[PDB]
Amino acid sequence: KVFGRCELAAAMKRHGLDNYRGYSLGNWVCAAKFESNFNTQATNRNTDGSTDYGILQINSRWWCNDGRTPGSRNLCNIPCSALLSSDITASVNCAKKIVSDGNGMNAWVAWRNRCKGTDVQAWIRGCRL
Repeated sequence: KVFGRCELAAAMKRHGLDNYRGYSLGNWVCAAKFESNFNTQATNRNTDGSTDYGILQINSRWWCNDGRTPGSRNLCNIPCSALLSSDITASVNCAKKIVSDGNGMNAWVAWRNRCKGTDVQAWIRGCRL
């Protein structure tokens, strides 16, 4: 599924992302936008052979198994293809651990590059949250 901006905001709010680790809803929704343009089935391959899955583009070297990324941990106990679901629950819960890792939202490069230091709050305007 391709989410709307406020649809995803709301479905991220209800999953405990809003203000999680100090990061307002705006951020998360900004990141997804640039990570996957809100597309839940979005995949991208990396140069190191790993593959980013999901609305939040969770990388398989650490967080999920897709069984062709050799020497990878699976720190979210899930098949990577569970990150393509129209039910972002798995993506949420695994992001929540990624964002506790300690580098913060800096993990998602798109966010660090394109959302960090901006009016992230604009990404939740007009949305009945």
